[PDB]
Amino acid sequence: IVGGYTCGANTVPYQVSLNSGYHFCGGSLINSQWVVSAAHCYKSGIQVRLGEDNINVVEGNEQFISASKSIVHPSYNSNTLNNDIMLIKLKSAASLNSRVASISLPTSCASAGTQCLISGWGNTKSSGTSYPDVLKCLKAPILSDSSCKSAYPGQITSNMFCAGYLEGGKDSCQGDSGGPVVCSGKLQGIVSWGSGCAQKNKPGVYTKVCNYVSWIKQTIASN
Ligand SMILES: N[C@H]1CC[C@H](O)CC1
Ligand SMILES: [Ca+2]
Repeated sequence: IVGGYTCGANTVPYQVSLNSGYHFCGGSLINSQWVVSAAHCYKSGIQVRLGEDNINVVEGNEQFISASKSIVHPSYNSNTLNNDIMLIKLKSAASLNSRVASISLPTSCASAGTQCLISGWGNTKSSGTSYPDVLKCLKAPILSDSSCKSAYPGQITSNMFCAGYLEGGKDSCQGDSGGPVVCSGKLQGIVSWGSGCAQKNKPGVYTKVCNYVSWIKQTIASN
């Protein structure tokens, strides 16, 4: 997260870190056994880390649970990043509490102008490289489809939305991939892609989660 703030320990209780020897992606806990992340975060050997603040220190509220199964969206295209969504099932159910909690799926799509919370352990610099170890947060509005398409000609599908600031300076970045965009207590987005981070007229692009609720529910119900 570039131009954000320190969230505070366990204040984003649905935020997970995906770990394969190291943090490589964010995710969102949507029930005791399932995490939603980005399809481009797919790899084998995933351990889901819940209750994290400092990802380099065991602080006492963590639950480390290995993934039993990953399900990338059937229509995910890695070139265009269309349908950039995946589900990860935990080998055992997480113990839910105030610091480890699921986030609600949307019942309807959020509109341009809606304020959201974006979070993650990604790069905090737009030019250099500095990785924080505590969770960073950014409050950011959803942008109009028209401004999103104008920022990224030929690249924005019906399964994507822009959020952030056209002036630059505040954005998600490398390492935030797969993490949450939550608006009014609903998971509306997944950190997906962008051109650099926090660059003028290049806001972050996010997977439009409301399009996938039926797929998520049915997949969970049979897996
Ligand atoms: N704003 C996006 C966040 C994820 C990334 O890998 C590229 C920039
Ligand atoms: Ca920790």
